[PDB]
Amino acid sequence: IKAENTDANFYVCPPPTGATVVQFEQPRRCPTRPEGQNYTEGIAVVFKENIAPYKFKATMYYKDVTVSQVWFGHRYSQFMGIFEDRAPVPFEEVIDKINAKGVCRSTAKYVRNNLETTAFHRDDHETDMELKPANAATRTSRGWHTTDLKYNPSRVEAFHRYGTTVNCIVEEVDARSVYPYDEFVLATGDFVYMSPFYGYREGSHTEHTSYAADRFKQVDGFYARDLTTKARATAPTTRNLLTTPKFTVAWDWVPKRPSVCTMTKWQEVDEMLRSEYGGSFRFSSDAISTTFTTNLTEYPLSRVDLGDCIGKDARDAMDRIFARRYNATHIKVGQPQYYLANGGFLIAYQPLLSNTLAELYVREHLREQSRKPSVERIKTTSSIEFARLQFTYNHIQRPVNDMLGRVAIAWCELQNHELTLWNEARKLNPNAIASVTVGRRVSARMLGDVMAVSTCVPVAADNVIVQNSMRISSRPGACYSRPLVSFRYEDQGPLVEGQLGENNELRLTRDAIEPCTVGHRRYFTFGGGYVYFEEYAYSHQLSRADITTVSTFIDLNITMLEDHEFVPLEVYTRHEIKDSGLLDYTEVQRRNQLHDLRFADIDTVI
Amino acid sequence: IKAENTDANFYVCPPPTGATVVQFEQPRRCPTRPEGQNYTEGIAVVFKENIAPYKFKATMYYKDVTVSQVWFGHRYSQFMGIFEDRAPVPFEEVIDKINAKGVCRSTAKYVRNNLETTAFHRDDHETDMELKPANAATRTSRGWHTTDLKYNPSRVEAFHRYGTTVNCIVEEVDARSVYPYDEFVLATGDFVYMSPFYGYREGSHTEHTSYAADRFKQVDGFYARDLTTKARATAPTTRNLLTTPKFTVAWDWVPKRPSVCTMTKWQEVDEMLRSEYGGSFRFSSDAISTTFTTNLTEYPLSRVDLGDCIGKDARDAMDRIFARRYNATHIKVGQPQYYLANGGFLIAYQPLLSNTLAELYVREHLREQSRKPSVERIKTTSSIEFARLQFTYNHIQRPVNDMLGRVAIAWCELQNHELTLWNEARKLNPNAIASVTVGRRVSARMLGDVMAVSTCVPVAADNVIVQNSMRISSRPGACYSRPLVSFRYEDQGPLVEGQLGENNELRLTRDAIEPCTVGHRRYFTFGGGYVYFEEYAYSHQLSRADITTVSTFIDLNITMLEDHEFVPLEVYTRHEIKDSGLLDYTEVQRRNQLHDLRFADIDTVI
Amino acid sequence: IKAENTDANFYVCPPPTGATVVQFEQPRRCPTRPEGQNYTEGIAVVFKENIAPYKFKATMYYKDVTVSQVWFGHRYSQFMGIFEDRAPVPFEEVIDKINAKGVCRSTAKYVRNNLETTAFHRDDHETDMELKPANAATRTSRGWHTTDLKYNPSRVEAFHRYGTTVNCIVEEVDARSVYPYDEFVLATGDFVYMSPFYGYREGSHTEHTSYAADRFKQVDGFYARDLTTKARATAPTTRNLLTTPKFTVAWDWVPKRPSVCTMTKWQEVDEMLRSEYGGSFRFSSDAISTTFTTNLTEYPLSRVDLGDCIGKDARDAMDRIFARRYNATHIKVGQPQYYLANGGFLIAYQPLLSNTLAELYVREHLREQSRKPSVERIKTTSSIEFARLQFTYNHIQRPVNDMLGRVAIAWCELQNHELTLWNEARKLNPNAIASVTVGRRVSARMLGDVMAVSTCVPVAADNVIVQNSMRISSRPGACYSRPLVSFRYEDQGPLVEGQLGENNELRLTRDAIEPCTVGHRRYFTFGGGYVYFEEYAYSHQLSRADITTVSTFIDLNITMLEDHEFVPLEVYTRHEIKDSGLLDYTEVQRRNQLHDLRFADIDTVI
Repeated sequence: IKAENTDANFYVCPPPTGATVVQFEQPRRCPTRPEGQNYTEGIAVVFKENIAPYKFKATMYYKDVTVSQVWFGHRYSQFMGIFEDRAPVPFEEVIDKINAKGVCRSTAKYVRNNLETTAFHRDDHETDMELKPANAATRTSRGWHTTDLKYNPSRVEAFHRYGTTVNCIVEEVDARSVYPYDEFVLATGDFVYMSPFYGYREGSHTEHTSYAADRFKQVDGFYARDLTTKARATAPTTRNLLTTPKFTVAWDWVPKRPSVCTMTKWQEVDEMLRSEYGGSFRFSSDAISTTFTTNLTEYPLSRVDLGDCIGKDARDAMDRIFARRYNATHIKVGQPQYYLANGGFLIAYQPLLSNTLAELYVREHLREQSRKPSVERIKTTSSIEFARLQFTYNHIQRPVNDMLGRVAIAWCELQNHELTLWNEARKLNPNAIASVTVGRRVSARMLGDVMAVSTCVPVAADNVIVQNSMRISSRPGACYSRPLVSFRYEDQGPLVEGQLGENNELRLTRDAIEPCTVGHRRYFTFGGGYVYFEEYAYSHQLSRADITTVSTFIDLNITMLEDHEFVPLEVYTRHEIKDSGLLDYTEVQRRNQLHDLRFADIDTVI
Repeated sequence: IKAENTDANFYVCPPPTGATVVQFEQPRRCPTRPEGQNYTEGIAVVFKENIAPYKFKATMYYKDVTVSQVWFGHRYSQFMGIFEDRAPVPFEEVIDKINAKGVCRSTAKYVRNNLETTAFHRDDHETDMELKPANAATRTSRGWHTTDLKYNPSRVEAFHRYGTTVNCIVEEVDARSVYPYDEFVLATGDFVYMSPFYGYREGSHTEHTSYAADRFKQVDGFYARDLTTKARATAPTTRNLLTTPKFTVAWDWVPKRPSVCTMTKWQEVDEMLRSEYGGSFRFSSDAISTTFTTNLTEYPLSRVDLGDCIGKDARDAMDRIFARRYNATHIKVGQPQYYLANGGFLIAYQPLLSNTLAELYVREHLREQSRKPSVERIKTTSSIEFARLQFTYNHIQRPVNDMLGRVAIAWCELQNHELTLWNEARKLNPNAIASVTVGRRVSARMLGDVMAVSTCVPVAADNVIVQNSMRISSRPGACYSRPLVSFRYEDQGPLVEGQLGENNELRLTRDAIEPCTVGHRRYFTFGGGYVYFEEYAYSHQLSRADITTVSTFIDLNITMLEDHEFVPLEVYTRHEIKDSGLLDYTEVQRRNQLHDLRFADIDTVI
Repeated sequence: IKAENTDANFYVCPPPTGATVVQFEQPRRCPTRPEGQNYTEGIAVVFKENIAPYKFKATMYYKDVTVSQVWFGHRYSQFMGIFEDRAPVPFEEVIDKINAKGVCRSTAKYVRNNLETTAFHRDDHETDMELKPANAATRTSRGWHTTDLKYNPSRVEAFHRYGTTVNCIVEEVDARSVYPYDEFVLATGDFVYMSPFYGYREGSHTEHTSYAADRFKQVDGFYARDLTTKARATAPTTRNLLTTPKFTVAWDWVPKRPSVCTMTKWQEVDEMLRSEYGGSFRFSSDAISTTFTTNLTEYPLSRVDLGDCIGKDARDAMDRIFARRYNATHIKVGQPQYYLANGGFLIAYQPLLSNTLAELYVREHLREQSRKPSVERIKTTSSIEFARLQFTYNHIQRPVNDMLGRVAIAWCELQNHELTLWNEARKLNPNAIASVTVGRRVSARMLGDVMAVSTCVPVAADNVIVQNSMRISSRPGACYSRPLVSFRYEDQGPLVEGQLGENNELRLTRDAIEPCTVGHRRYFTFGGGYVYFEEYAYSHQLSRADITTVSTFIDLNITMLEDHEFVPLEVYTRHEIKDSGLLDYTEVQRRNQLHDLRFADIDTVI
């Protein structure tokens, strides 16, 4: 049956090719300590430029060619070679054989390091073949292939003999560049360092390049050939064809598309505390818990594009801050004040003062704006409690800023604590880590010390269909890891086989097994509920709020009996050990690493 | 052995064996974005639907058979069969051979392939065998076995030759029905699907039936032979005997045991705002962090039972909340309101009102009570401050509600972080995670994405005895991993063999070996103290205050111990590398997995 | 390239051994909310005895010997032995061959099998050898060794054939006796008793000995020859020598080194509450997260040594606390009062009063110092209101105490929330755990249920070089997984081979290979930024001033590159699944076991 638990739409999890420019920054030293660094409270809005990730679509053009140095001995066959290589599809195969025809020859005539080389299909000659959707062309902006074969050259022994195979790959994919637009990403796992807007039109070819004009072939008037149709489409596209050393990329060309007003605010933070310390303005935000330790001077509208737009932005920002929380809570201090953290972090900072000691407006005004870049006839200031309450201001400055430092280092340790927590979190499930941190459905994975970022093909909780056959026995009795599922993009989507992943993840896996431990009784997150299989067969579903339908309740003292039946045996059934027998998943690992210790010992005399 | 510091009793790792499958709420969806919804605050009290597990005792009965279809070669032999099957011990063997005799024949007689096959013991015929303790326990009325090994027939080659072995299995258990009492969980590992009050008397035919009338023999007034004494130690018991298709249950029969207050006060949350939104109200709890999107109308005391006791419980809860935090803090706003969060959460909610512009009593409750389910002259109202204060009501409500929304966003993101955290936390240690989230000392394990529960027995240390020398001698060089213990369920119980798990855990199995790591010096929590084994030999315990728990005059950061060369295997040996040195469990896995790379099973010509 | 992202200093990975000095404690059950009470608000000041552990230098002396009992049969050669030992260099060879010469014979004369055996070099007679400094000439005090030499006995088959080799080792290192000074711990991973102040003079003889005076060799005016140069150094020094059973220690000797003032303020805790409960005072701090159950009376200046300095320090702590928060926040009542949180935690207290009923000072100081260790005249308290308010004070006591208890329980969870997780945090990150609790240091590890520490590492944090060789060919073509790095202890130190673990860490190992994931593009945490290799070829660094992290402005929610076919691909190419994903990372770890889970036997004729 198709999925019914509509309380949570599924996640497609194909391995992503991240960038990644978003990673957990290394935690920070904890901030400054005792008194006056003229700790100054105020609302800052911190900005950077817009990175303008121009999006479009392109298509990849190459031909993977493989040769098998089969080793024909006496009666035996060593594959002394099965070598495969991507080889850039020529402009001509695109224009005619693909764009006009939609096919690719069973021979590939390709470049390889200044040497033109040909490859054929099965010790025989050329044949155009249709680009059926590639192997693993699903789950992505599709690709198209021709076969899934390997050929063995006709048998002649006592010599390394080579059998050939040629296949085409022409693939519609999505594409992302960014300002400063001298680069772009490729939706197969590739990147090219050339300016995205480089077509010969409008002078956008005068824009950056990092390559020569011997592989860029701009067909304006091109006809976008839908590779799901292998047939042309709507009014002519300007497809640029960059014949890379491995493929060709054809893409809609567009003008340079600059970005103004590019300055885009990181954050508004009212809890913006100034520490004039270490020859530096130390801006502490407890909203994001960062001390930008920047230069003293200010940052002008001149070092940015249209500083007036950001002036509007920040004025409205600070208004939203104050009016909502501080109608009668603080007093505006001076102007917003602009500070550059290297890497272009802009701080616009309207200092604020607490209503403590309300007698010091015009005066603490001056004293703390001091940092932007006998016989007598009484002549005291019109209320010497101006000066008196200034001395009291300095007094208060002492404990107030001391408290600020203390609570700020509290914030420091809190955030530095959780930083590594989230490191281990993305170690666990970076898909979920994204589905929270950006909050959206996503395909992710951990690339060592960096992550892989993407978004997956949509599947709601009605397109997937669990299988009930839950084992492979060619390897005698190997039950699959997580529910085998036939699913589809839409009702017209391709019903394709994979395994469920944890929390509605849809991995294409259809070999993901592990031994069939008797005693299998497993829930699995199924849409907005759970599937449940008993001993590798489907028992039943259960909605999330339908299993006891409460959260943190109960006692909860449930008992059980001891070492039990369900008996594959010689003594004291073993298949529950094959269900992690205490063990202690972690100790499961800690014991199975004791098995390497035996891979010898058929090879010794004493 | 009892330690110098033992206040932590010892919870000796009995993993669940079968039931149960307790479910766990998914991370609640994190909230929305901008303002107005009425957001009307006050106390909520959620009732749960009285669900309760009935508890009583039962006992299980089945003979298993093992057969050896040996094929004998010339002097060699293949086991063309070692087959083990289970057979419910029928009514009569319980009544006589068990209740009257406590003994079990050496033949097991059971249907198989639709044919009743008999099995003997040792190719020799029926013989009643003592129920010998299949284990040693103190909690769920443990059971008894009869044999350990299987038999092989004489040598007759070139034809499948068969030798037989029969075993009996009789084991008492605790039994846990659950409201609404139609099926019940067991202790051995099976689940039975009959009503608990089901039987033959007091209209128990109306009780949930899902089994035929040929296996259930309600032999009541029928003595239960205490087989921990192998003797009837009871009044003649109300036993019901279901010869289930795989086993036999004999259990106390009880009248129908329902209870009367259908809703049970499950939660209280003073942070209860009505977010008037989405064709609905959303009861938003910033104490247990929910937003139930319930209809505007309320669940009546009519469509659930006892609409008075529940209401009184809620009234008392609300009075408690008020008196505990609001003797003069908020305003009694309207009546409480009694909504069904789908699946059966009862939400009784007495609204509140802060003293923010406290000059709107008679009206504003009135106002929000909107949401439970020619010649001329001057005539002003009695105090148009009514209308002025209502204008202000709306206008301050707006940003107030926004602030509530945002603090709730913080609420949700935090809770959803923590959920995923606990996921891997229980995958590391479900014992600790569960046992503390519940308070009970229990043993849990992974059923895919949920937990299985079994309560551990807090024992004293002296029952448990870590031996001094630990190592496996299969091949020289493997000193056991976790502290081998001779322990006792009772004070004078059987000292049985297991291994100490982490921190009063006792992994019952003993196969966990490790490098006899030359320089191995490891503590393990022993009560409130720590046991020491230097190179897998016991020195001493140390209290946690002697191993120097958290300090401040240290950290200040004086240096500590460090390590240098030793004299196996030039510069120092591998014995310590394999002691999970560093390692770094993550590093442990990432390296040790490379043993596929450390695997070469191929020796051919190329 | 040398380490240039040194916005984070780099740290080599040493082998840690710990106690630990700031040790993980276990979460605890937390007691009563409402009952036995009159919580005592006010400061406490916990003292803990500063032992002031002695830190100084020493030197280890031994000769590691090896004898190979090769097994020479027909023509083949098994090793019926490679026997490897440390023989303590005699105090004499230190005196002259090492301190006067710096040399030491190729032979060690030491007991084995209760037989004073000899060990020579290469089946020929004795010769002196030079102690060339090892890698242990750094990372502690200096150290000296010889090259990795081994000899195989002459060829005489059909008899156990024996060949010898002996290598000398002198290793000065850093040493830590800890007060109460009956002992001292070593830099090699060794402990010994017999307090190091065992010199004959100053009366230090009474200072603890655990070992007979047979091997205490006090040579005053005994310099330590610079063994990096075999030249006199360390102007003649009071060196005491213990020819331990494995080595000899030579260490500077000092007077007793007392530790007054021992008892030292652990912390000053503002929020402190006394629940006079369970026949005890329970001191609760939601200010430093503790719940001790301490003694009721006051630990006098007498029951511990020198308790006056403590009193001064506590006066200081208390006045600082008041001034920092309580100029007008609470009411002082009562003295400081001592309390023994057993295990050696002192608790001075200065009780407070909330400003609730600010009129009852004179009364309340009495009422709660009650718990330290007709013609009528209206005769009331000075104002009967005092007797009036004393009433509600009681009726204030419990509910307040209730809240006091109540909130604490919340705190309880929070505290009890995270303890074990920190333990699991190290399971990934002794790096992070140490760089937080230690602060900048690294290298902890898990010895059973205890932590292990090493804080000495001197690093040329500028000289760290990721190798541009990214493979091993032993397993033909195995790309190394973690960044191989040439580094050095000092700016001119030897660039030595190791592997760049995460975050400024250089493990001494280089074996971590992997199958070359085509398309490899990997950062690894490299100090002030990351290192990047592109398909196992150095791409570039990136400092952390330019690469994003989770924030608001332009999303930063988009998809990135997707994976597709590459050219190792028939189906499921190994090289790329290497990148920790198919999956379901945890299932990655699981299938990592699947390999033993399908094969250990090759053949058997059924």
